[PDB]
Amino acid sequence: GVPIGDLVPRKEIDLENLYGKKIAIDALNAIYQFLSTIRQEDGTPLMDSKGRITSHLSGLFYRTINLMEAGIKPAYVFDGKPPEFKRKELEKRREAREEAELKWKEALAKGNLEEARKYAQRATKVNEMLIEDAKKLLQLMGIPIIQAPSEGEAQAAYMASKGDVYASASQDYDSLLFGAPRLIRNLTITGKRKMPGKDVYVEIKPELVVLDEVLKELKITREKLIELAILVGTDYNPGGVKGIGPKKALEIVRYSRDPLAKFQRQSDVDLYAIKEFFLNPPVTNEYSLSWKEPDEEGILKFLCDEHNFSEERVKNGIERLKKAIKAGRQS
Amino acid sequence: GVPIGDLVPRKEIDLENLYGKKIAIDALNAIYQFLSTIRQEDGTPLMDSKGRITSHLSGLFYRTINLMEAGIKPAYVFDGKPPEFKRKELEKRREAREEAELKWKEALAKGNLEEARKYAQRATKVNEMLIEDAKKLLQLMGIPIIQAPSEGEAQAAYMASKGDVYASASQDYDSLLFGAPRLIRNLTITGKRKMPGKDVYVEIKPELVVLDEVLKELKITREKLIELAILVGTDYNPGGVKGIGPKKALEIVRYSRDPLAKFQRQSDVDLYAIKEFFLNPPVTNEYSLSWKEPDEEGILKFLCDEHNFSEERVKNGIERLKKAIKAGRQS
Repeated sequence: GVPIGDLVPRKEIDLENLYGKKIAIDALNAIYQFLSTIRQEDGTPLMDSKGRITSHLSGLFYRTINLMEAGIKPAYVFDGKPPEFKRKELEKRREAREEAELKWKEALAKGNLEEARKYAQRATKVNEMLIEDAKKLLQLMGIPIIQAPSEGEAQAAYMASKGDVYASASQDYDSLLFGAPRLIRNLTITGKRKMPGKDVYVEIKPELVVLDEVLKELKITREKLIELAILVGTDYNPGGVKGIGPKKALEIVRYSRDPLAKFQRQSDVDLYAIKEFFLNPPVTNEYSLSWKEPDEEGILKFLCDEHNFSEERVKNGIERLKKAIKAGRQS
Repeated sequence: GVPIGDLVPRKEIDLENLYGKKIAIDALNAIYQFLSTIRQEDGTPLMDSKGRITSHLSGLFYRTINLMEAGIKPAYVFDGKPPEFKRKELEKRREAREEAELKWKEALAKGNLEEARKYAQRATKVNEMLIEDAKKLLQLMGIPIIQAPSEGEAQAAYMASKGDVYASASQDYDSLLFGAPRLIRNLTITGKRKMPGKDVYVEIKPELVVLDEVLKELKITREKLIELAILVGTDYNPGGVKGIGPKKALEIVRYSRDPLAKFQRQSDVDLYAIKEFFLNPPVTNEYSLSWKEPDEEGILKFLCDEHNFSEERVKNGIERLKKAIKAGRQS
């Protein structure tokens, strides 16, 4: 996402005023919030006996369930073929003999000394397998799992720009750029918000960002909110125009009609291409939200006979979501 | 340096419980936290009319007077030389044709982000500019300078064990490594909580981190605490031994007898040399701490005549300065 965090206004909330609300949750984010938070007391990410990591499974599973126990209903939006926003230069920047596979598979980094999500995200290291166990587990889990044409946050946004949910959920403010009315942050890591942290966002208690208040208290019109964010830098140009920061961009945008204009030559990717994208994102309208329930054996196999989850808790864990899915009254 | 924030426990005192207290502020970390928070409203860093930055001068100035209005009496330890064992001088990091470093100024500090810190907080031989303009301001305003053979926080640690100082101050934890019995954080930015965000390490009120309590809780003891930080990554070994992070490193430390040994292998840039240095630092002590009386107009000369400061704000500042200093100053 984009660093325009210090500029967008926020409210509070408790996981009581999400009672009964449909919420679109961008999965890869949710998966990277767990890869960080769900660790061993011995500081390392949960892994299954044969080595591979397991936290985005131990997360996704107990966390959508405790939400659903709170009464929220979630649907995870899945990325499509990511837009690939950079220059041409080699026609097909294909299989560029650089280190594939042994980048993040053995990504030293989740033993966290840094944030190499930024390794996966350049031209390779298909960690699509991480998402593959996640749509897979979500399906037995019962969960609505919307798939999207281009980037997850935008269909997560569109679903909100057409009454299907009350919000997008991600720790990123990229849905405000694709028009999300609401963006609620802190769902996958809401907790006992009290004395220390990872980096503690002290009220790790959900926050409600509203595109109305973000647009009135900083008086810019939505496609200028894109402009600012392009200049500061998006994941489609990871530094922005050399030297501008949130508030200087807040002006350049703010008054000068058509601000991208002055840069582009001042070196980067062709800044107009990206905007267009945040205005007009590729969006699927074909998705059904809830329909079916948890294949427990199918689950004890994937989580214990396959990933050595304790048979024990996930037996008495599917249970809690069965409490949760099957029981929303009728009406 | 020393990412071990989350382990090291800290009580939250009130600035008001520091009057009468001497505190050795490590100067280059205050230079960098001021060059961080002392922004012009538009975004850009406060600049003198010939383009050069002076956030470091405003902060260095008005903070140490606004520190004395509460009554603490501070002295600013300055760095001496390096050690620098890193990147292998011959090839990487010999200080020869240092690019006149544009991406410290332009792209980096204007640009809101201290990736830039690298090229002076982590090596005093590129933009020295800063600790020389501060050595002037500090001596003309009669606040003590303690030069010191190499590392500033080590010095500020010696000064606190040997009771000349209540405690070191800095945001980095490197003085606990170096022996400092007490550490006080957030001094250089003690401020208005209520304003959504600023920049900080934890959050805007002075907390006190005590080496007694950090060792008692971590059930290890200093030469171990030092082995910890070496695993995680201190500044002379910037990305530690890959894949081991504080919590792991705490155990590794706690269990074994010679942690460096295993990784002194590949992962080499001498894990034993950094050990000695956190135990045996070059500390000086020909220093004299007298808070004298300030160069009334001479001050007014360099900040106003020569650095384009305002008259009556500075004038008020020089007024405040004096009233505040004779009252702490004894013999």
